[PDB]
Order: sequence, then C-alpha cells, then structure tokens
Amino acid sequence: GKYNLILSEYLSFIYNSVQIPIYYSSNSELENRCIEFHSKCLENSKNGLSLRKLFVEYNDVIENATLLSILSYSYDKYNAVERKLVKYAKGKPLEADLTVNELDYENNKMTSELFPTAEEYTDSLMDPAILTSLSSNLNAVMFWLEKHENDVAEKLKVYKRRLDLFTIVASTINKYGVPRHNAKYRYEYDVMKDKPYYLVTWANSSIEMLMSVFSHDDYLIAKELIVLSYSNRSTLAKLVSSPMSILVALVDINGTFITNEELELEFSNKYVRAIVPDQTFDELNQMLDNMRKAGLVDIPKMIQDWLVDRSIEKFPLMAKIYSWSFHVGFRKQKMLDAALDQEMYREYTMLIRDEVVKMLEEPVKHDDHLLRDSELAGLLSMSSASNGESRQLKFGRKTIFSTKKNMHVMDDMANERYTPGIIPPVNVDKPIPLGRRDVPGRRTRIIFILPYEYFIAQHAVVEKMLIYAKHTREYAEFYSQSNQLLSYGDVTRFLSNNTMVLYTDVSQWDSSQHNTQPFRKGIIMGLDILANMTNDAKVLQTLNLYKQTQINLMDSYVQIPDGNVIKKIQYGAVASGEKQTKAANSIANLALIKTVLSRISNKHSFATKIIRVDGDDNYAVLQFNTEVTKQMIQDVSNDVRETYARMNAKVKALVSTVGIEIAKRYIAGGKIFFRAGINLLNNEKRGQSTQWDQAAILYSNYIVNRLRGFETDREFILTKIMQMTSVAITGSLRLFPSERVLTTNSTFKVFDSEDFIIEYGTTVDEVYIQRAFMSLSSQKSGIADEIAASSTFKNYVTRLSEQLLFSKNNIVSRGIALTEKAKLNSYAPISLEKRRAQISALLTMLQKPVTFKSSKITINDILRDIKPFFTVSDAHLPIQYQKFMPTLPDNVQYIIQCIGSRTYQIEDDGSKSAISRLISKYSVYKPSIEELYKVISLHENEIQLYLISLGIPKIDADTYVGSKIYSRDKYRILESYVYNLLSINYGCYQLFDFNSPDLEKLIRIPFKGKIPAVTFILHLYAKLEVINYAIKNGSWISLFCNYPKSEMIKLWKKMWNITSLRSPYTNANFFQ
Repeated sequence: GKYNLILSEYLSFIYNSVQIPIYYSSNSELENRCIEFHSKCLENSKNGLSLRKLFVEYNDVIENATLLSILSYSYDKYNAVERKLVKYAKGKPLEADLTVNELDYENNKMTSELFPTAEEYTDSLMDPAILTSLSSNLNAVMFWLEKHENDVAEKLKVYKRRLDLFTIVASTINKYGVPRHNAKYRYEYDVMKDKPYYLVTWANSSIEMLMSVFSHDDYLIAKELIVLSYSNRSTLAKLVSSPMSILVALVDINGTFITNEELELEFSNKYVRAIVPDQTFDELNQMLDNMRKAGLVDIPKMIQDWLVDRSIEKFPLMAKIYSWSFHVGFRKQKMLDAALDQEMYREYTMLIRDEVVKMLEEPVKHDDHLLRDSELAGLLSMSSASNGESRQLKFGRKTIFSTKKNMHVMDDMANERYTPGIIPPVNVDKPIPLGRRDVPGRRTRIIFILPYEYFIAQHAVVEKMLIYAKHTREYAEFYSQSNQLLSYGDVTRFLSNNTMVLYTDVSQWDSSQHNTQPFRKGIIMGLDILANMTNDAKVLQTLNLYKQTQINLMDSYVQIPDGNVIKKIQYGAVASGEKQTKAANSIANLALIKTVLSRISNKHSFATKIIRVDGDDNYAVLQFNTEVTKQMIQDVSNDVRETYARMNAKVKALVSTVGIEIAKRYIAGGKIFFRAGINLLNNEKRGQSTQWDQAAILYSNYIVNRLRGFETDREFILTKIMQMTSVAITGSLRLFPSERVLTTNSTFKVFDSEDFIIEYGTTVDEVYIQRAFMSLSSQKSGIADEIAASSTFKNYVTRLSEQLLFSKNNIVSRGIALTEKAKLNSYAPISLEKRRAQISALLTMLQKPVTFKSSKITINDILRDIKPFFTVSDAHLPIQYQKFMPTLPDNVQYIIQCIGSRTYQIEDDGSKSAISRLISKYSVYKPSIEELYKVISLHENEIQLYLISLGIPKIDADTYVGSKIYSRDKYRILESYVYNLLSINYGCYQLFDFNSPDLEKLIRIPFKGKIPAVTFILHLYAKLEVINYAIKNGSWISLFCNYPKSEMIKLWKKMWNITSLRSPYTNANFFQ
C-alpha cells in the first residue's frame, strides 16, 4: 500500500509548477462518483482552483474506490535535473587516471580522444543498454536523499554514508554536465564527445552501489569501488574477487548439511579441520598485494583483518565484498581484442570419444525414433534455436530482414533453396559472423553465429546426450530435477580429516587452441563407432551430418569487426554458438579432470569419492589412507597444476579440505553461498523487451540479489519502476500506473506489493480490474497476419505437419500454426505493432472499462472460491533447522528454520506422465504442459485419435486410454500445470519444502470427498496461505478446511478450464 503514497511524493518532488488521482470501482454508483470526481478535478485544475474541497466532497471515492493511476500535468523542460544536482556538486570532481588499463580505450579518456569524429564514435563499449536514463537515476537518488534528510539515529547514518557518496557522482558529473539521452535511451557523440567516455555507465554502477549501502562496511566498499571504477574498467572486479577462491579453503567446518540416500539435505554435526599449506598463504598475499598496488586500501584491510582468526561467524563480510565487486559494470571490449586472446591428449580424446558413445549407444542400436526423424525435430525446435544473421527475406509479396533461423528456413524451403543435407562451410570462403558475451570481471567472449543447417544437424543428438547426463551425477548441472542445494550437499558429504577437495577453474581452457583438436577429434571418433552400430539410413545420415559440422568447424574463419571494416581471421579455437556447446563443454571438462586425476594417482594413492563437472568448473573429493597434512595438500596441488601444465591448460586449480569456489556457487565454513552480483542500472546487451518488461526484470533482479546477500533500497527500486512504467499521453501529460495495476496478478503485473509474497485478487474491484487487463492481453498485428497468410509460411506449417501426423491431427495442427505466428513476434515490425497497440489500449483502459463479458477462468478465480472455507487460528512452529544459506533475509530464512527446504524441482511441464512418455516413444512431437492439460481432459475417444494421429500404434493407444495410468496421468497433468501457474519453482518458494512434515501439521484438511483434484488444490492453497503468513508475520497459523462436498464437484469442473496468464512479472521469472 505504500507504493501509491511514495509515488505522490515523487511526482510532487519532480514537478513544482498538478496531480489528478484517477479511481474506479466494481460498484456502479461509486464508479459514477469516480467519473464525476475526475471531471471536476480536471476542470478545477484547468482553472487554477484548489482540489481540497473536492477531495472532502468525494471522500467516499478516496476511501472506498480503487486508485487506478495518478495523472500528472507539468509544463517544464525536465531540465530540473541540471538544477537539482548542483546542491550536491559541492565536491572535487574525480580525475580519471588514464594509466590503469592495458588497452588504451579501457581508460576513462575523453570520448573525443577515443573517437575524434562522429563517424568513428560508438557506445559499443559503455552503452548501458537499458530503457531507463542516467537522468532518471539521478532524480531518483536525490528524491530519496530529500526524503531521508531529517531521518534520525541509524537511519541518519545510512543517509550520511549515502550523501557523501552521491556527492562524488554529483561533483564529477556536474563538471561536464548531465549527459542527455535520446528517445532510444542511447547516448550519442554530441553529448558524449566533451565528456569522459565511461562517464554515464560509471554513474549508473556507482548510483546502483550507493543506494545499496547501509552499514559502515557497505559505505567503505562502495566508496572504494565507486572511486577506483572511475579509472579501472578492466581488473577491479577480478582483483577484488580473486581472494575468495583461497578464503573458502581457510574456514573450519563446525557442523554442516550433507546429502543422504534420499538425496535430501540433512544436518551433520561433523567437524572438519581446514588444513592450508604455507604456500597457499603466499598466493593469497600476492592477491592482496596486487589489490593494494591497484589503489585498494579498505577492502584489502578487511580481508586482512578476517585472516587473523578466519571465523565463519565474521565471513559475511568476505562474501559481501565478493558480491559487490561485480556491481562495477560489465567489461565491454572490442570484438578483436576479445577474439585475439586465442600426444598428451591421447587419454583426453579417448575419454571424450567413449563418453560420446555411451550417451548414444542405446539410442542408436535400438534405432531410436528421434535419431531417425532428427531433421524434423530440428525444425520443430528452431524456435528454441539461437539467433542467426540478418538475411534478406521475402514473404508473400513483400521483402524484409529477419535474424531468426526459422524464417530463413521458410524462405529457403519455398525457393527450393532448403538443403539440410548440405552443411555450409565456415572457413575463409564463408566466414562466421560473430556474437558476443559480456560479463562483469571476466574478459569478453565471442559467439559463432552459424547457419541453421548446423542447429538441425545437432538438435536431436544433443537432446539424447542431455538425457544421459540427466541420469548421470557427474553432470551436476543436468542430473535430475536437482538444484544447487544437492550439489552443495554432495561435497560436504564425504569431507573428513582424511579427504581433500580439489576444485578447478577451466573457463580459459574452453577457448584454448590446444583444446580444439582433441575436442572435435574425440566427438568424431565416437561418431564413427556409433555409425558402426547400425545400418538405419535415417540414423546414419543424422549421425553422419553431425560428423560434418565438426569437420567444417575444425578449420573455421571469423568475421571480426575492426572499426567500420569487417576483417576475416582464421579462428582456431572452440568458440560457443553451437547446440552442443553446453553439453560438449561438459563432456570435455569431465574428461579433463578424469585425465588429470588419473595421472596424479601414479604418485599418491587416494579414493575417488566424487567427481563433478558443473559449468566452467570441475571438482572432486579424494580420500587418502592417512590423515591429511599441509605437506600432503601441497604435493597433490603441485602435481595437479603440473599435470594441467603439461597439457598446456591455462587453468586455476586449488586444493582444500573444507570448501570450494566455482562460478555458480561457493561453500565456506560448511555453509553455502551464491554471488549476488547482478547489475541493475546497466545491462549486458540490448534486446527487444519493453520498459515495462525491463521494470519487471529490474525488480526480479533486485529480488535475486536480496536473497543472495546484496540489497538495494526498495524505495529506490520502487521509484525506478515509477519512472519506467509511466506513459505519455501528450507532451505535458504523463500517466503513472497505480500499485493495484502494477502488482495485481494480471497480464501487466510488474512486482509483488510485498516481497516474497504473491497475492491474488481477493476483492471484487481486483477481480474487476483483472478481467479488464486480460481482455487486451493479446493485440493484433497486421504484419504478423500478412505472413500467416503468406504461402511460403503456410507450406511451412503444412510441410512440418504432413511429416508428423499420420491421421487427422487438427488439435496439434492448430497449435503449430499459432506457435509459428508467435515465433514471429521477435521480428521488430510485428512486436513494435504490438507494443503500440498495447499502449493505446492501456491508455484508454485506465480510463473506462465495464464492457467485458468475462468467461475465462484463471488461477485467481479458483483460489477466490476456496478462501472462504478456511478457519484460521494461531499456531506455533519451533525453529529446528540450522541456517545453511547465511545470506538469506531474516523473514525468508525463518521459514526454512521451521519447515526446512528442498533439493529438487517440482514437475511443472507434464513430462513425467505416461501419455507424454508414450508420445515420446513414437513421436518427435513435444506437447506443452498446457496442451497435455487440454488433451488429458478430453473424451476417451478423442485421446485415442490424437495419440494415433501422432504415429502411436493402435494397440498401445487403446491400452492407455483405459488403463489406470491414464486416470493417474489426469491428476498429474493438472497437478503439474497448477504448480506451473503458481511459480512454485521460482522466487522464494523454490527454496521451501512444501511437503515438510512440520508444514503439513498446520494444514487440517478433512477428506469429505476423495477427489484427487480438489484435495490437491485445497492443500496447496493452504500451504501457500500459511507460508505467506509466516513470511509477513514471523509467526504461524493453522488452517482448517470445511469446504462443501456439493461445492467440490463445481470446483473440480472449474479446475479443468484455467487460462494461463502472461505478464512482465511472469516473463521476468522465465528470463532468469
């Protein structure tokens, strides 16, 4: 409820020249009052008359109606930012030390000194790539400063620390003025030329950090980072983060959580003595010395202080610094510099070849259907296919330019130019265009943008590969529905005073030319063995074509931009951009550690408890037949590094007995930690999302950081959302959506009125508003239709269908057409028409609704029914689980202490149902949870046709439609679909154990009717209600269900007619 009020203070703060609160009500008479009040308000304003009496005269509308939005008319130039900033510019501007960076352009020189002409200029190295302005961020920060001006006690100190810091930004920015942005939120050469190139991006990173400062430690860290970042744009994050890799090895283990035979977390009071060889301390000191040499003082001191005792109790600071380092910004170099960095592998290539065969040995011999119809699968998959180059297309009677692979396939199929049998060359004749990957602290990487022939030639095989990984534990990232908690648990498991954990960073090795030969050689060698396992023409061809993509890649060439010219150098390293990138890289990293561990054994005798490959890291737990000593650790560590060295692998390999550190997570003191370094006011690249989507993404990012240990003041986040979600009617009229519009569960939801708690319309006004937004959920797109009617498109839909279906499929066919129609929204013209349509509708929608014949049922409606049948009563749950994830906020951590947490993902796609498995056994088609949901709920006779229409044998189709499993699936599909609509796998909930015995007690549900569907939703609704209460109140409640038996049948019917909601909030979770 505080959002609507904060919004007014902000608008009053920004404009000082009128505000017109717009209300609405499900009630008819009240709504007329709302209409009258709005009119009188506009009339008084357009006469310079007070609205004070009017607010009293319409107290009823203020008190009972729902605020829809706040109208704002201001006749100013918005140049107020220039004026407001001077009050804080009373400081000494920062002076960029143009000596800290290797590459000259990474130094905060003057924009002109890097681009003496407007024709050579490019924001490609500092572009915030976000749909919000630096001008806005400044306004937001000053607004908060004013509000917390008279604060007292500790709140004042927070204000004090922030006021200081903002002065640095204000002083430095004032020296050159505030960079004015254009409509596309892009900063041009005219504004930028007379100012430091990295000025704008730096301001965003600094503003973002300072509005996240609370404690004195935050201030110290933010101050050092904000100041050094101004000149260091390439090693600050790496320098600050390097120590953590060693620190984890230091903290002793006093009680930790492990994984048991049921793959679930379980507390163990075990104690493990961290044993660190003297040499490790030197390595740590060097990292510290380097930090000091780079101008860092406070941060190095803090680590140094921590090093006296190395207590897990005072470790939060080390973690806080580690997360903070990323908020400096991304390292955006020049394509060329990024690209430029680029007998013993006998064992290594052998393992890769063998691993390749195992993953496909069974599918190939049996003559798996997918492998046979692989090419068809690739076409269906094209949607989830990585982007390609911007080609010249022609649909129907028009010409366009698309970068989507599916569109290239349509045009190519039409003009008889579609030839998947022929896998284009990627050498000097056909140079690979290049995509990039920008991350904080690490060097920029390139991405191959190969033609679709490559994806199709690879999709089926990789999917089969991943399946093997799914049931293989070595592949931490893929194994089961497992989350990182299980991986965390596996390491702690065996840790004892006679075992040492060996972690290794291998990110550099993936792009090592030394690596590329053994790599492709191993995959192909394996492919040949696979071919010698079958005779199937379909299988051998798909198996063979994959072999071809590897050979073309063996010698690839790249189009590296160098100014306004596109050079072409011979690339000889394994870059990413393939379909097998993630899976193949995993196979290689695993092969690598297997190879290294095998070599070291010749000297030391250990036991391989576990071996793991997870992303850009790999690790293992070895057990020795004697207590581990510093000397033993030193010997194993040296031999490991030496072995990696012999293979010419630039990798960072450490050894410990208590912790580990890898890109996705780090374990220190038995506890689990996840870096909270997601940048907020600066993005990696520019996409095609809207400001609203971006606002929801920002909130989403804010939530993940907060859960991980970095908290940006919510008031600031709220203000940004206020700026980003606003809309302009005229040049002086800007409309700001209210809290209800923004937080309600609709197609326009941006955030939760209360963090970690998702609410659902529990009032008539909310339901009234919810239905209205849905009406204009999907808008028209003339262009999108032109192509839908285009022959080249129709043939495409029909061609795919005529290869999948045997009999008469329309349920599947209707889906394929609509799927494609949507698969075109990326193409700017189509999406752009949609946003404009959505906005105009939204502008009027905010004004007047009423005419909407509701008939669609959503999750909101089902819950709306159940609520009235639950009797609440205070209950009590004692804290019994020790905190294993320290950074978690208190309210969220409290739930875990009482009910615990999980280590798995809840099936929410329906893949675990028999029907889905059966369709997979015979068809390459992949029905969604939504389609399966509609299909399972059809008449037994229809299900038989649908299964057969997809190639399913009649004996099998008939056997299932009756079997007990078919009915069982019915519950599972609905259960899977519902979990999906409840975001049970995202946000905060994904952490909680919804089957906690402790939570289960608080739910008192008498089974008046043994109807699996109704019993399920009532229990889940009860669990969510109880948990949300704990999250917001710190205490518990017990829920008793007295749902009518007669009513249950009505409800059960409603359950099978639920419409899924699409929104920025929804997209934001998926975005993660």
